[PDB]
Amino acid sequence: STGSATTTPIDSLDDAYITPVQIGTPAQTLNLDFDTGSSDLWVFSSETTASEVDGQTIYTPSKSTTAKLLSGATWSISYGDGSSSSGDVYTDTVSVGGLTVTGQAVESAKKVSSSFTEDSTIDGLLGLAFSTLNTVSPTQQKTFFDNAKASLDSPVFTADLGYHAPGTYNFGFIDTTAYTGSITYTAVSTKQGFWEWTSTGYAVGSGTFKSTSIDGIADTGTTLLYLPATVVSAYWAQVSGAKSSSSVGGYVFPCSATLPSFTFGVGSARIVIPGDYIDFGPISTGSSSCFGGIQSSAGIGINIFGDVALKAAFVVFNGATTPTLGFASK
Ligand SMILES: N=C(N)c1ccc(C(F)(F)F)cc1
Repeated sequence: STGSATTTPIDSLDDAYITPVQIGTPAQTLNLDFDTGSSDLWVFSSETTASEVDGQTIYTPSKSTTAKLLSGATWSISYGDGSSSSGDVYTDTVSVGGLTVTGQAVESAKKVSSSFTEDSTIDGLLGLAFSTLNTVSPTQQKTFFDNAKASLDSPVFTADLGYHAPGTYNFGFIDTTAYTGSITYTAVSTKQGFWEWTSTGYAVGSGTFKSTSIDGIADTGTTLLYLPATVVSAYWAQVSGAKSSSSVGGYVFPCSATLPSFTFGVGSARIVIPGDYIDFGPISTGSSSCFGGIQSSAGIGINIFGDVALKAAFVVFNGATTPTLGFASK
């Protein structure tokens, strides 16, 4: 089997991407944030505290003839930004782009933090990291990909995120028309539960490539590119007037600037992030200070190849017995 679904930016900045997901019988379609940095499929629901729902589409298990309470199971998760959610668990039928999994754990939110409430465009998360990160207790649950894998034509999914435009998530096949050149594969460590790999270096603009190992995760659920402070300083030093602002929370730059590209290495291959992908717009409405798309990972504890990097590539998440990651230009 295979599946193919379009993913759509939630706003004009590509702050996140949503993909429609069918849950239950008859189907309930929710727009979920596919997150290769976590491993829970959770949804706004008829169980979510009413005052914490503001425009989201909710899953109502009682309206689904295939929903079953997973008795005794609960979940609770925290994300990079301090946001969180928690609740109880149902199993139900879940389909993504024509690919169906029966018996999928659907984590129903009883509680969500304010940042979720405040974002009406995201109805929940669909985690695509390794199932060892799943938070369900006392019986950990498998991700949608994990459950689907044995039915797939090939045990892979691909992320093809757009810059200010829709893109695609495919399951079970590699669309050889969606990229240019060849795919370069690179080793993955699953020891922290992430799609963790080592970039071979970077370049800023038209500058020379610096060969240096940069360990980090391929994370569709993180907006920005978070790299070591040395690398980030070298990038922003090429932008007149750019500065790290402790009050804003990172590097800012004049909105009048033309940003340089940023290149990262994948083995002997190179992925070029155009400068415009690194512009996250005014820090506040009407400001002439703009927020940068490359930020320091110092204090996070890990480097994160988030959407700013991934959207410059066609990315293969290869879930074979020894997982690997592939990157191609497009
Ligand atoms: N995409 C995610 N859900 C995510 C959240 C937190 C981190 C960490 F805190 F570890 F950096 C990394 C990834």
